[PDB]
Amino acid sequence: QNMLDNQTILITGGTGSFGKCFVRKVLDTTNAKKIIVYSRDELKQSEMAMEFNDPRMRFFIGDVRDLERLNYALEGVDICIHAAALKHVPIAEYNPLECIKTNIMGASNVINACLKNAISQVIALSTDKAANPINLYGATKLCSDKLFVSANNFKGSSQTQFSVVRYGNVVGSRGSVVPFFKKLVQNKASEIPITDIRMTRFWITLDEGVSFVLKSLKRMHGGEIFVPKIPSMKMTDLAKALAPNTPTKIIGIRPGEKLHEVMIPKDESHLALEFEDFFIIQPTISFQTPKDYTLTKLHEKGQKVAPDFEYSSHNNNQWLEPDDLLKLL
Amino acid sequence: MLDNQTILITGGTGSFGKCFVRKVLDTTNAKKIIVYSRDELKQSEMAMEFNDPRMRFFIGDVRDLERLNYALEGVDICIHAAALKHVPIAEYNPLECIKTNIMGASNVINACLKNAISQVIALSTDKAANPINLYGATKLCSDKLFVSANNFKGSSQTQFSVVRYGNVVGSRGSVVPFFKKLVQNKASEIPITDIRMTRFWITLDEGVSFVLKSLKRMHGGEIFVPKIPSMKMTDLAKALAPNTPTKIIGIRPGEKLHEVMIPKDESHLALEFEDFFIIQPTISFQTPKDYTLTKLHEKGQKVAPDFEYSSHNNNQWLEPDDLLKLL
Amino acid sequence: MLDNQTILITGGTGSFGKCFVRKVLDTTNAKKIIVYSRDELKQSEMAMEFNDPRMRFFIGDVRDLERLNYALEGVDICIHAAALKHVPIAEYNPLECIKTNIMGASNVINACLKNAISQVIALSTDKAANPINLYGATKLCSDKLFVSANNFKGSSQTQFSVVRYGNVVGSRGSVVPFFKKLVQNKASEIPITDIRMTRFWITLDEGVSFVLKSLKRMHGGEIFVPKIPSMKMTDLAKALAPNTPTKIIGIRPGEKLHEVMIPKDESHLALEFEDFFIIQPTISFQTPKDYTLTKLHEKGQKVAPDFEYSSHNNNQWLEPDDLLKLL
Amino acid sequence: QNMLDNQTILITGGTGSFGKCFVRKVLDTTNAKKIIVYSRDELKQSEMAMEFNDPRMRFFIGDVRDLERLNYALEGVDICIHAAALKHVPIAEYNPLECIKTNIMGASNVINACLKNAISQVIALSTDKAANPINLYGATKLCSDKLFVSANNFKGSSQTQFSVVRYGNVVGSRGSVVPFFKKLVQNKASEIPITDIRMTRFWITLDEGVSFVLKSLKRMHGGEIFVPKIPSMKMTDLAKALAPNTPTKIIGIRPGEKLHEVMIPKDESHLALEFEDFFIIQPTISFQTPKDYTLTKLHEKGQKVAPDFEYSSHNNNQWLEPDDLLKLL
Amino acid sequence: QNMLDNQTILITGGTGSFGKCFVRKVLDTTNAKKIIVYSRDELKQSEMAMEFNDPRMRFFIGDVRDLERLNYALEGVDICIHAAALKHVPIAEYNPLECIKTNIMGASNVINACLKNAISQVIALSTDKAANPINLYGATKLCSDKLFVSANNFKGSSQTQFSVVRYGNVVGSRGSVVPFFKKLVQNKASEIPITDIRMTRFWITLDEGVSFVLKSLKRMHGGEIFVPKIPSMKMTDLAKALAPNTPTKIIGIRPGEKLHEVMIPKDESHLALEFEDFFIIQPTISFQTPKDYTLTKLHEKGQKVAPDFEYSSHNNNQWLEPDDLLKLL
Amino acid sequence: MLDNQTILITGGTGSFGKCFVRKVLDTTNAKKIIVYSRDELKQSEMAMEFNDPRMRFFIGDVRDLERLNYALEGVDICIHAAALKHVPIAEYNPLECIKTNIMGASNVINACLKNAISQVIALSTDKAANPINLYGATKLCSDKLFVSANNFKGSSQTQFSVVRYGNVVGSRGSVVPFFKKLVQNKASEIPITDIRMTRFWITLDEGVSFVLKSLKRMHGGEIFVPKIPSMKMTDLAKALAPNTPTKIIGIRPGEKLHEVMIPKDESHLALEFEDFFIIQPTISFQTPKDYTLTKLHEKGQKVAPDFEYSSHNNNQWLEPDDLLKLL
Ligand SMILES: NC(=O)c1ccc[n+]([C@@H]2O[C@H](COP(=O)([O-])OP(=O)(O)OC[C@H]3O[C@@H](n4cnc5c(N)ncnc54)[C@H](OP(=O)(O)O)[C@@H]3O)[C@@H](O)[C@H]2O)c1
Repeated sequence: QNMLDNQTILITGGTGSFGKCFVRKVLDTTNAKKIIVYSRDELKQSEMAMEFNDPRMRFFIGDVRDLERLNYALEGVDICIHAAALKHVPIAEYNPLECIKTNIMGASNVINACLKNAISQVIALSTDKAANPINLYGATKLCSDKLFVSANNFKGSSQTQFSVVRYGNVVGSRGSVVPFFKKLVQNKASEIPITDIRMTRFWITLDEGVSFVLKSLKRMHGGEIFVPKIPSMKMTDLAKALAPNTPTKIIGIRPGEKLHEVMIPKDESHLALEFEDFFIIQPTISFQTPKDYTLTKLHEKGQKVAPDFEYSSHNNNQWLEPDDLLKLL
Repeated sequence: MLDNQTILITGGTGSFGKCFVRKVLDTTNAKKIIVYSRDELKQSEMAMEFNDPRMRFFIGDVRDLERLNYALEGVDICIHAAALKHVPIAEYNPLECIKTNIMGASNVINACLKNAISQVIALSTDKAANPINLYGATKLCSDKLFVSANNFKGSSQTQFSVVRYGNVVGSRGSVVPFFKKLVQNKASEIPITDIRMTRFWITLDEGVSFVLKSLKRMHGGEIFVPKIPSMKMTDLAKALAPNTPTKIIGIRPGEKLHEVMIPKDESHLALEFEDFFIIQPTISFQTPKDYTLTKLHEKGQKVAPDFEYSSHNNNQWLEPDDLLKLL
Repeated sequence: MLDNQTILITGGTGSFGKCFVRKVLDTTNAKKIIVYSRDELKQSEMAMEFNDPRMRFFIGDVRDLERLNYALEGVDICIHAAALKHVPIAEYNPLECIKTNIMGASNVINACLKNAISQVIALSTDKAANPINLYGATKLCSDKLFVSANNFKGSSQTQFSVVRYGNVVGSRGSVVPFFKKLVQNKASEIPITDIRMTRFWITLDEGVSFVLKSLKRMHGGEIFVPKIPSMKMTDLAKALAPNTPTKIIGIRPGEKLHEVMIPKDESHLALEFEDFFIIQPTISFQTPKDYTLTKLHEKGQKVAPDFEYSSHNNNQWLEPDDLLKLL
Repeated sequence: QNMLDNQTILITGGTGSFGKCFVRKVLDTTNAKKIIVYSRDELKQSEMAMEFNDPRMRFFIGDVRDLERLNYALEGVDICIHAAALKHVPIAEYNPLECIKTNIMGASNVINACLKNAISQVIALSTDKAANPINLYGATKLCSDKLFVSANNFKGSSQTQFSVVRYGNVVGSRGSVVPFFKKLVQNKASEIPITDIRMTRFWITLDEGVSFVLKSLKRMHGGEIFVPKIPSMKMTDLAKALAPNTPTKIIGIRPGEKLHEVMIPKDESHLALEFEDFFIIQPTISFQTPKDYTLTKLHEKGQKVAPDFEYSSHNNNQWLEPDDLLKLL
Repeated sequence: QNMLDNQTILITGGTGSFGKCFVRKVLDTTNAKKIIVYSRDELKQSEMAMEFNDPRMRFFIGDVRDLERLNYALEGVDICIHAAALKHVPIAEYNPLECIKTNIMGASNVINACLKNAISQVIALSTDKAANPINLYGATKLCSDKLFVSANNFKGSSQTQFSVVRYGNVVGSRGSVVPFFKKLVQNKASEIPITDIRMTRFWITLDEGVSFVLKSLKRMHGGEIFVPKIPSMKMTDLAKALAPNTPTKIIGIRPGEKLHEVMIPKDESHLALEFEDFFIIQPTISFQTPKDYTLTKLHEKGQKVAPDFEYSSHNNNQWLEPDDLLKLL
Repeated sequence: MLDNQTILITGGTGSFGKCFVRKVLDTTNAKKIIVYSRDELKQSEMAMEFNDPRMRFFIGDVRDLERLNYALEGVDICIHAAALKHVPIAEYNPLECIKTNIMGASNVINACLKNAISQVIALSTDKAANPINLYGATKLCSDKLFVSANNFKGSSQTQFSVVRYGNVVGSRGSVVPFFKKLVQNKASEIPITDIRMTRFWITLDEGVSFVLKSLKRMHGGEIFVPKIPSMKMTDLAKALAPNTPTKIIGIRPGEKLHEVMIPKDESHLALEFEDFFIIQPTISFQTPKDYTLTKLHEKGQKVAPDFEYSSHNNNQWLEPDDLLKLL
């Protein structure tokens, strides 16, 4: 109970959606000694510092592309949550090397810095877009995930543990559908923009993911890809609940966009382990000091899966009717 | 076409490289063919076996931007075949694969723009479509960089394209070859990872050929995919081993049962031709291109909504006897 | 002037950037306006609010020389407004401010010379005159690099100048704005660091305007300083808060009571004009320039020996009522 | 008494004016175990090695712009005196990036290397030109000073202490006024070069600064800017003492040159602390482990100053008539 | 006896001639805990892994030009054998910077990484071509040798020992004379290619050098250049034994090629120490913690040499008639 | 020749540098002479002693590729004399010597090709022939890089050559000078490392002269070696000290008894001329050159099979009296 007290925590990209929520959640429910925000923008950092005004907060201006900076930033840290990233899919397609340096090289430097300072546990934030990806963004994340899982071999001094938490779309996420679908029904417009008519997506909220990351910390062994069992949803209904009775047009599919987001690839189901509310995709490689992922640090037992499993926002065992959506801003 | 043209090929000492060089020397009027790779052993041996004035050997690494800037001086066409492709080794040495495949792509691109190369073609892999293993992910990033490189318009308009296809028959240290050592060593059985395991098949010479056709029709920005046949590994074993039992083992670190060539989610960007496909860019260039009409004036048509080129839902297959014919 | 010209502005998503872009789109025939900054969030939002074909968004960092070399290809004019300007945060993250403000200046300069840009203007600050805080020191180094860059004469003669002025009224997260939240939140008092605290005032639009005039008259090597009015913070509080007491607090980490625009020690290098000043270079270029006569044929005269443009010994002031008028 | 015995000392730019004098002063008056000279030029190093021929001397060829080199050079060092620099003001104006890489980046690498090797104390040499500067040289030094003072936060392992010692013009300093004013009155020339007629400067000697640095070591807490109370002087008299009865011309003010050098800025007087023979400008930032700069390591008590103080070679409470000057070569 | 058990060994360029042989020799005759192969090519690594299939083998894909990679690769290593190199003389002449980055910079990074991880002993492979060299290859190796010998000064934490083993031509070495002279007499060709008629070379076999390296490990103090007393041979006879009765032509001298390879330079004989079967060329510099190279770690006593000595494949006290050659493939 | 030409010399503040600059200013119509070195002290002093408009001083390090790219803009000829030459100090600081001598060579070369310099001459040393000490080894690598640089043929054909010769009489801090302090300080004896110690001798002015002739005759790829006399150190001591005993000490860290100029193993690549030698490249360039005929139409002949230019088997010697004449 409370396996995070007196710990110093560093979170890259702490000024973002997840970052701000996660930090709030840690200051409010744990006796963590210190929380360090690591990000580049001075504007967002000065405002987040006023927004929080907490003595246990520390802010480091820095780029994850900068190995030397991370080395100093992680000095004394026990836990690192890595959320820094360039996630705008269509912008990543026009600015590929940018997305690559931040997400892939960024992951490398963070891993490097965490080993040098002997951090204890590291959780990297992945995305559903990183499974059987088609867009660059998702490919960088897949590479990112691979680096973090692979980092569990290096048994130098202390044994830093690296795990990955993968989930998708976050409701109302700044710049997402909800925010725009809230400016449509609102600012009179008799036509709701729609890409496809079969378009669906996994949906989870900021707080759910945050809470999920914390629980993942409490049970990780290191090497896991944690996937939460979340409900699917068709964009048609997100345009009915968040849009009473208004017509809809069609602008076709956007760049490197899927119709359905995979969560647990059919090609890797033989590695997945089911649990009551989450999954564990085991390493596709073998470590020197292997672990049994069937028994979390929280004794939660895991079951294997059908050799033809494919967790997708398409064949999910649960959905969310319109009215449910409205039950959240 | 290539007469009086200087061509540089990274990874020139590899399986594709040697076949490509051999084919260029014999069928074009290329003035100079440059091999750019790291091994002095392979290059001296490739120099002895290719004793031709048209060759020139450069020792260099694609991870070295300065070296490439220098090697690409005066080059008209660049074929990028340098890579780390061993999937398992890539899972264990992930950063090495990333440095070579992704940063290497970026450097090659940089050096080509600076030296004002006319055309560039990077070799992709079917493992880059909806990838699940690291190697494939790095190639997908590579392909993306190359397609994206076409938004530059400084000195001369450098064109970048990608040629994607799967496993090459007999390929230096692959299934078929080392499999023959099996049915040749009296082996009481043949190793088979799975029964429903299928794969696309193309010969080393066909790929080289396809790369050369792609050069003749490219506008810059395409991912050329050749129409090739699939094949169940069930029959590949019962080809090199007509009479031998199979040791149904398991799946390797990052293998898939079926390799994708053109994803369903990208189908809409596809265009069918008689012999191949073109997956259109996902981005809009400062200057539009009409990929429905090649430089060879070939017309291509869109594909059905939920189309997909997989090694399992393919209509062209290669049975036992059909194999031998190659090697 | 700017018709059919390509303009690139670093830090294009900032307060100055957006105003400058808006002003360029509306008043010139610029063919293409390029925003170069790091945040995808701000750029996508700035793209939605500026839905114009003349725009182009590049994700990049000024600390990245390779990225700039690429972004500046084909650019005619470069406005450098990228920076880390939060003084306190600069005192705590000194190396970050140095990397962005100084190394960033050096890279921008390098990329401009290589791409043969015609004119470049970097935004300085009054905190760079006789500086006492790190941020200001980095800008002074920046300004020096830019002025010095004019000794190059390779391909095309690239001109580098500097535009220096102080605090911008209402500026995203500054005194005035957040101060209104005060007199708006019934606050029983207004935070005042000191009583004799004065500062120069200029509007976001005036600065943008001044930058554009500077482009029209620059020879390359000047530090253009606009004639703007000072203002006691005593009256700024008694403007947004006609009836509210002041919480006379203390001085922030690296604040000064009065900001200098033109130092006394540099007075001799100054030249007065009707609307502004030009602080002449401190070095002699391979090719002399006569800064007493702009490209707009405006004549400027020297100033008195021990002259000095301070926010305290200024003859132009902005009283309470005078403020509101802006925001 | 003698809080420097058995210590290994490294001094960057040890082949310079201060360097050579400081090294002499340390070999002669302390039982320091070893003194390492860190600089680039082989000529000056081979000659300094013959000039000293001391077994406790070590010479490392290296550039302060080279982080890897410093890392190895500082291995085993207890104290680092940082005197390497590009100080020629007019040359720094024509070669700005050069001055920036050596003085600013140089300071960074030295700080980095000192932390990695867990040095105990570090003293950086500043200049009066770094206060309310106008020339690039002075701006780089101001940046340099800022980095060294800011380095006292990092409480990793050991607590390396970083302080700055700032003073100005050194009499007869190679290439200074004295050396030229000694070639004038000498090599017949009926005209002494003069910039301004109100020109003044703070004056101190090599030995005084050196001794001042050593004493600063004995009392520093880390984070201080030590300023010695030194006498001012008008260039007119330096042209009378060092020049009997000879006329004088005027070549105006040189590049980025001041008429008067500030030592303690009016804008920062509220941070200064007076002592019997020196001042302490406290950090403009707050550290995690704050110190009371009113009581040196040598118990010397400090007094605050008038909120309108401005220590300048203009309003100094002491000057140096011609005859005094002659009392020194 | 067996001063190598339970040790973790890393060998750069382990996929080469020496590498493969050395690894075989270590797995077969020592209780070394682990052997790490460090090299770039995935092809040669996957095949060497099948060729050995030993659990005590580890393979790291990496470049010696990459300092960060070596740092991680040497983590936990006790002994490093450095055999990675670009040795093709004529290719090094056309690709000089390539040879320089691999051999010289490569040596530096390996030394750097070995110090950071506190390895115990390091042996670098040199060549006879590095003594009084004329070709670039040999010059890089000379530089390489110099770095490794010079690395014995740094007395940071543990005292890593660096020695160099220098010998020349290896019989039948892939791509050497034997392999081609085996394709001549073989594949009918009435003319054997010959450069000069006085051409001679030192000859040793793969196994001899390997064994020599291991024994060098057992007796090194650190700082030595070990040279084995090996037999000379004239290329004329290598063309009689490996070529019964066939004529011979002359293609003159190839690029940067010598007629005779020096082993122990006349200019350095005063540093050499003779032993029953090997020599020791002492450091041309003095270390802080000097050693007596006259008494190996194996008590083997060494004798000085004549101040006019010149060990060359020209004045050797032993040769190898044709028939002897045939006694080896 | 050099009229209206811009010349840049690295290590321009050194013994060779100053003499070379002085000689260029006085005997050519060079439009601009650029000194590129690191010390501000030496450069300001060299500026005061050389108060000439034709000079220009750049502070820079040869280890800095970016700095060189900039300094070499607009340069026609480059003389590379920057180096770390103190043999003992090189043995103790091996990586520093390597960075300056080898990487420095590579950067100078890179910057020259990019800025399209016409001719480049790097100063080598006799310690680079069959070297035994680190300094010499680094120079041999340097020479190799320079000779090899001639295989480039991008924009303009840049020519790279090498000038090699030994110890310079009186040289700032060498044998002769500091030796005079001896016979001047009444010293009861003179330090002599060995009795059979010989060395080549050339004056500072002769070397400079030889470099200028080399520029006039070079094709690019040569190592010019001047015919200079040897000298026993036995007589050099009995010159500055007619009446003084010798303290027969020992050999320094990396000394040789006799310095080689042209190795026996390279003899075959040599060519004799009236006043000098040319050691031909060891590699074949994309475009052959006939080094038997200079640009000054001088004819050179091969040398005897086992020829070798050593300071011991030389036929030209400098006796006691012969020395004084210089210094
Ligand atoms: N050749 C002789 O007869 C001989 C005689 C005496 C001494 N030696 C010395 O002994 C050493 C080994 O010689 P060898 O005969 O075993 O030659 P080899 O068969 O060419 O082995 C060299 C190995 O080094 C690896 N390598 C090359 N560049 C590398 C780099 N940049 N980073 C990491 N690994 C690299 C190569 O593996 P990858 O291609 O997979 O990178 C190659 O397998 C050499 O240093 C040589 O100087 C050789």
